[PDB]
Amino acid sequence: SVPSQKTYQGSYGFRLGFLVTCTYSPALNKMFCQLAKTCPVQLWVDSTPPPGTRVRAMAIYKQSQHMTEVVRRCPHHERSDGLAPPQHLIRVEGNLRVEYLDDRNTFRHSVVVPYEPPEVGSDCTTIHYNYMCNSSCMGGMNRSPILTIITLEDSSGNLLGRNSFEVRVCACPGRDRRTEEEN
Ligand SMILES: [Zn+2]
Repeated sequence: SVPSQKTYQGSYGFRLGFLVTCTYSPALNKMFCQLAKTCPVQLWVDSTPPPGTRVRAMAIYKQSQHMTEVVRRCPHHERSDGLAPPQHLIRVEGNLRVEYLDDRNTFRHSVVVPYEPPEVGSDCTTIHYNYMCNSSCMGGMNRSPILTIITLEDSSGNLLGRNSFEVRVCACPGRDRRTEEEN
């Protein structure tokens, strides 16, 4: 095998930040968002990564007992913006250089964009992700949670940094965040 979820700040001090259609809980390190809606994820670095640095997002199941299962869209939702393959859970909006990738070995999907430094007047780089299936399509009986793993990689695909966060795609993110935080 499964992709590692191990936090790895690496040489460049790679960290994530987060800002309802999308709400994040630091307490739970969990994003709550609606299907297909904008999910802004911030990339923070302490120094600039090398030229050709790329940013990959992939979903895995959080529970060890389900980690070998590939996270994909349910049969209903699978059966597109013109760019994303229909099976891919995670899309990127507002980027002209998106790559949708299927691992030849593990069959796992991922979505990659070039690393861009922050825009003038900003301190971080923001990527807008969209999740294209609900957690209720995704986790059968006991509602199986997923993680998004964000990796900073060099141009050859070598690991430069890694962070992750749990995600719940749901109709009412504010309500679910509240409930899970109370629990
Ligand atoms: Zn679905």
